[PDB]
Amino acid sequence: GPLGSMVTEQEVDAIGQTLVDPKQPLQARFRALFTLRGLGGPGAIAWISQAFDDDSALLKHELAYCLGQMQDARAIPMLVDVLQDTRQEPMVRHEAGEALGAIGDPEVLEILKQYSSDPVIEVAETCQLAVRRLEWLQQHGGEPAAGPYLSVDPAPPAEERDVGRLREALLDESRPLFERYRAMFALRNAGGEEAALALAEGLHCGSALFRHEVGYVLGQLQHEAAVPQLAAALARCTENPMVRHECAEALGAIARPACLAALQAHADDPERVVRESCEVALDMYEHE
Ligand SMILES: [Fe+3]
Ligand SMILES: [Fe+3]
Ligand SMILES: [O-]
Repeated sequence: GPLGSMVTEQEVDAIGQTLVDPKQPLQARFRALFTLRGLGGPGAIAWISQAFDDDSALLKHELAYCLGQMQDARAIPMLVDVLQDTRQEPMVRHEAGEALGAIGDPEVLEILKQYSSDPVIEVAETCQLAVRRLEWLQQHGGEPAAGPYLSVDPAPPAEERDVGRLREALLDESRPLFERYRAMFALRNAGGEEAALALAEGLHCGSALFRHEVGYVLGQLQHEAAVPQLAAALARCTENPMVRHECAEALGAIARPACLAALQAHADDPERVVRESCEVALDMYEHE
């Protein structure tokens, strides 16, 4: 019928009002956000965009992640404003850069090349990878064939199928970051213990951005073999908060007993992004 489309706009607005309200608990705001991500459309994009001046760097970066995954060019202007705003935390600017790559519209290429030399290393590296992803999409005629995960990833998976050979490529500090990412995604897609353990060695590698991506794909894979390395990374008080957050969230996704102790122990960390990631990860441990 003709009313479903009116009712849906009513529901987007109700949900958006929850997301933008700083008095709602984080978990309720995340539930709103991920619902808007799925619903899509211009109303949803506008509500998501409104929350970019929240105090939570965790929430703000998830806004950007969602805009990227939605692959709707209507988001580009806001994502550009976030990437260029030097008062935004590195992880929020990184997530906006990445999201510009995820949308796959090559109108953003000049801005991404510009921010490829940003003085914030996480931002620079993100944009370098985003440019490589856009150049790959141009060369291959569009997105890679659908893989086992529904996410829009920052690189397409490597062709190499041998887990050992993939591990070597992952851990080789002399290879360009995009090629290492391709190996990372091919390991995730291979799945299983050997791949989980190869990935987990990436938590002891050089770039912060790289180590957070390893955390993310270990949370996607949900293999318990990664737990001790994830927990160890989370426990590093000198580690980049972006990496600690991603490892907390991965622990929440895996949801085994050894994950609980780690997440509980850092629920009161001094780093807000770490506390908040544990808060959401502990809820996930709940529902699993
Ligand atoms: Fe990120
Ligand atoms: Fe993140
Ligand atoms: O992130």
